Amino acid sequence: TVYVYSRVK
Repeated sequence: TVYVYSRVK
């Protein structure tokens, strides 16, 4: 996903 991959940051 998008938001799921942005949470890492």
